[PDB]
Amino acid sequence: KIEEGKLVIWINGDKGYNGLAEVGKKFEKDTGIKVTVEHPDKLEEKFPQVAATGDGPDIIFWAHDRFGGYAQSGLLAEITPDKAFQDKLYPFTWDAVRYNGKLIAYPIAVEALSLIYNKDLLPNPPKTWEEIPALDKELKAKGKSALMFNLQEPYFTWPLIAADGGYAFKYENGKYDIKDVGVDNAGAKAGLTFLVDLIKNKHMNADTDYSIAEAAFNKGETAMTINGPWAWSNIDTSKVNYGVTVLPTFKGQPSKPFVGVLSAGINAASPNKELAKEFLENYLLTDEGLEAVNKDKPLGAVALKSYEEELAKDPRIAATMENAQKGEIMPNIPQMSAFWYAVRTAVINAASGRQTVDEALKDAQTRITK
Repeated sequence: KIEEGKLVIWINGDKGYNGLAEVGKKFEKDTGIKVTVEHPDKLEEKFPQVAATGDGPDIIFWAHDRFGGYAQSGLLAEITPDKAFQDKLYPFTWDAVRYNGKLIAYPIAVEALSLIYNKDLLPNPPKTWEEIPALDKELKAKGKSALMFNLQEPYFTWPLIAADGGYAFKYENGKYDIKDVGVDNAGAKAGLTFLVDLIKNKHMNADTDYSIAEAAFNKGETAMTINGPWAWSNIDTSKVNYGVTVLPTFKGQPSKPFVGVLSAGINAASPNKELAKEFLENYLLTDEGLEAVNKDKPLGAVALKSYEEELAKDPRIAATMENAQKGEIMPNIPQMSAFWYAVRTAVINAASGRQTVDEALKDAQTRITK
């Protein structure tokens, strides 16, 4: 068991693997090479294990952030799309699949948080974070609040914290400078301070989590929420007349949500790399390939410019892409684990009064660059 003359692909069960299996039938038609799609349990855990022994699938699909650790252990083949193929995708997407200068995967789909609002409570969404407090006082007059989102996890608060200058790790060449951390600058300080002021001025509760904000928006109790494409199906059900738009600016700067990129990487151990690259570049990364997959399960915004332009007729998808273009690609390096825990702590601490903003961030900065 170690491939040879066929293709085996691994993709999560929550994706359009039936559509991907259909691109595969088309490939098997003009080639005779059979493609096999599977969606094993915790495949992102299983991958590292089987690949380390020269086993596993030829190709694996997962968010880009996980690819950094895989690449580190030499589990992924270096890819070499030519200039021409490269120009078919949004430039920023190639930055997500670079591991110390080397291209280690093809970008497929893009995901980023967006501002979700209730069209019945709010005519036009606010363009600015600075105007939320005032809006909240007007909505409170009717027993409604302006905004509710998950305050517990930094993934959700980062857009605001980063807006005016924060960043996880300085990136400038397909490479991340791990001693250039941006959680303690004035930028991040301005952002967290604004957030803290929201909670103390009672425009927001420090204990709002994922579940609470979600139920609140879905019950029409709050005018806005911050969430991703995975949340749409729940709102639909709710029967709320919602819109998806660009996040608000802060100090005139765009909010900077982290961007996750659904990526396809080739097993360094596969004997079929040429077959993989041909399947990927000429079957899958085409309007017809993305379409067959999308038909099975939506991909959200896609990296292929041509198909994205078709998809963007859905204003929710257009907004997703817009936010993503203004966001921060999530670093694929191992030091990112330090960032999660540190920044998680800094925010809960500053929010609960347990520490000041200056203190909370100084500490987090310290634990990351430690």
